[PDB]
Amino acid sequence: QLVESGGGLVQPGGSLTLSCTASGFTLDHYDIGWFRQAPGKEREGVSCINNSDDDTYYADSVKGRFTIFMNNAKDTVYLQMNSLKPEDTAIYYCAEARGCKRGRYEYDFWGQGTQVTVSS
Repeated sequence: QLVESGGGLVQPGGSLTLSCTASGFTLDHYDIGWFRQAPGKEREGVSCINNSDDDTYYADSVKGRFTIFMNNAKDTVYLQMNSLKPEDTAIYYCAEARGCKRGRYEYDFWGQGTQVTVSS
């Protein structure tokens, strides 16, 4: 049971910080993935934090621009998005992604996600 926020309208080159929260409940016991679904495109994995092996994964398209992390609270998983591009325009969702396994499509999405729009 995860809840996304932090979306909005941003100019190309700009920055947003998304959040994924389970409200006091501690997420550091789970592996969490960020996903997005853009218009005309299929659902895609963006980033994943592996809390069992203390590791992080990124799609080739966002490498070096996006960072996934938690703070001390440990109840929220953040997605820092830098140098945003139009191709990043999408609804962003989080979900449990055990082991951040790269070849999986089906996840349990309980959130409404949060919309990110990148335009001039």
